[PDB]
Amino acid sequence: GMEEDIACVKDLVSKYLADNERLSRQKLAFLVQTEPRMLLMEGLKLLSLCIEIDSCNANGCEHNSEDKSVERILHDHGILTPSLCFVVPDGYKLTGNVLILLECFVRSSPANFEQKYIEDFKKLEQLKEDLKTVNISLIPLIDGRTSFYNEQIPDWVNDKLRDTLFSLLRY
Repeated sequence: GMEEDIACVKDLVSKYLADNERLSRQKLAFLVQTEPRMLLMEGLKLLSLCIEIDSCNANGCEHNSEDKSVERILHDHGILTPSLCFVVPDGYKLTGNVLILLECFVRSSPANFEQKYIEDFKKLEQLKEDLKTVNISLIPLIDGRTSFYNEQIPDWVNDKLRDTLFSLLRY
């Protein structure tokens, strides 16, 4: 019933998720869930991951899979920093003293898109000023999207997945 619908949406994902090794852990995280809330959560994380991996691949950035702060990233490259505002980017790339940072987001309604853009922009611009004092040049990239569509699953499957996972909340 609920077991039947849960089995069905997993079946949907097994058929259609691209055969990409970088998705394997999170795909399995999704497939092992038996409760609707847990299933929803792991399904949204899978779609988020697909988007982040695409955005990083497009922009040549390392994907920030461990949610490292900027301070942590720089410290891992031997770079010490003053107190920075806390920022966890989706992707990064350090080349000498030039740091590229990438955020990506989804907002399907334009008013929200514009508000969130300003939100991410402000976080990133705070860093830029502060890194300048340690002669790190920040290159802030914002990849704002209007849907959850991505290269790892068909768009129609994407829609059906999200729809189903939220609905299951029926149980």
